[PDB]
Amino acid sequence: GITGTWYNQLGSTFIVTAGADGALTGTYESAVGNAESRFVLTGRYDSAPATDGSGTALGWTVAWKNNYRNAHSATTWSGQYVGGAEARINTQWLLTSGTTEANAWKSTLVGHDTFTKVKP
Amino acid sequence: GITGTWYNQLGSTFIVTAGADGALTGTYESAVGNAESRFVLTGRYDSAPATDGSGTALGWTVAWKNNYRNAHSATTWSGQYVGGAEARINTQWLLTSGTTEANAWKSTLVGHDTFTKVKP
Amino acid sequence: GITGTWYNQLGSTFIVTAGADGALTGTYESAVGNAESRFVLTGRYDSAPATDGSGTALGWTVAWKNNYRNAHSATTWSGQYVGGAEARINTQWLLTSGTTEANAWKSTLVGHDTFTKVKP
Amino acid sequence: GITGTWYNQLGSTFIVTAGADGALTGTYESAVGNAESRFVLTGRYDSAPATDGSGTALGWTVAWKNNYRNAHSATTWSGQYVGGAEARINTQWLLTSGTTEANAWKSTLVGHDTFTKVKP
Ligand SMILES: [Cl-]
Ligand SMILES: [Cl-]
Ligand SMILES: [Cl-]
Ligand SMILES: [Cl-]
Repeated sequence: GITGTWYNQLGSTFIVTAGADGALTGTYESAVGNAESRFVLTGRYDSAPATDGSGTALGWTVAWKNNYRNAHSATTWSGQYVGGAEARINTQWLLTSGTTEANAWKSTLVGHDTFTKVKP
Repeated sequence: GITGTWYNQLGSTFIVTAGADGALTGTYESAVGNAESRFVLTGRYDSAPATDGSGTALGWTVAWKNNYRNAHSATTWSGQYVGGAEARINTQWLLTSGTTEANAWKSTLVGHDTFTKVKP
Repeated sequence: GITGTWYNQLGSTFIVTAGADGALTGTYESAVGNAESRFVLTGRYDSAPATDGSGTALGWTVAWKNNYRNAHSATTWSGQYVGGAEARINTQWLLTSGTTEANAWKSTLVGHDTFTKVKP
Repeated sequence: GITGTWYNQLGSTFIVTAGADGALTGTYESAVGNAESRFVLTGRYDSAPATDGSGTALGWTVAWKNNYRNAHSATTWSGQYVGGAEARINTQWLLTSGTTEANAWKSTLVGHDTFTKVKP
């Protein structure tokens, strides 16, 4: 249920393959339709989730370096997949930039993204 | 500078290899000296960081499933590596458990870890 | 624009007064229509926000103790008010429980709430 | 045990009064010894905590507006007080700036502070 394409509510999209034993691998495109905005992502998921209706825990990282861009930063998304009609991956994220020590206190942004199988 | 073993301040340790083009791969052991507490981790880092003194952005995920344990949960660490004498990886983390929809609001813990090359 | 009643998307509601010089005071009801679920809240807001279209920064705390309940915990909401038609207070929150030292690492939940002037 | 002066590990300090029924009121000084860096804070704490060794949950907000400064932003600290020799208030914080809608995704920084009764 995880393998495939997902869209957040703001114009990003990623493509992921969920390996049989817990690997996540794919590509994150921060601006739909812009190939210069595609970055590697890698992560993990629970490959034997509960069968009681609960979601499937997962996480992934994108370091914002590709051939076109280096933001000197990385985002991690932590969340759960919820299957069915209206499947979704509900996440909260942390975006850390490399900083000097004086600026470390402002290194890390927090937010949330809801991913769906259809565009907003 | 990232490749190798790191210890948080509370008794965990991980081992990571930083690939030339941004891959992080390794193992996270949640309780030092307990092999049943070793889990796969995967992530990304900025493989061309700034040279102005700033840290190197990175992130990784551990899904808490191995042959001995399934917590139906995953932690992502987001942070930066700071090299030199007293090298450290300073992070903030998100731990999401798979939940029912009614319990989703309590799915995700937040915290921080400081990793060093020597044990606390 | 802040003074008044707000509803999150999940069944809570609060009532706030925004004082002229930055005070927030009011009541948070975690379950709409249940008076046993009303708790004091107090906080602050920027009483001279930018006039360029940007939101108004604010935050508040509820300690989850009233005459009916003590969860030994407190939530802080940090966010911004955005006025107009479809006014909203967009927030992220931290819920810390009192814990033993051994359990401190799991003391704090994170999430988000969007408040509107009309019920979901 | 909460009433009094506390210092984070980076050069801030605040002064708080813990009211008998859960109020926190005081002043936060972001740069020790600089009176232009003093801002109102208000919050809540659990005024009947557990007696089993667990910490006392609390939170507070500072909106970063005073007579000298307006950063158009507010920080909330969520945490717990732990008494005894080496008393501490262990916190995680969210700092939200007022932003345009386009920039909302980058509105909120996250971090942590440990407060002690003695300066670092
Ligand atoms: Cl796999
Ligand atoms: Cl690589
Ligand atoms: Cl006021
Ligand atoms: Cl009081």
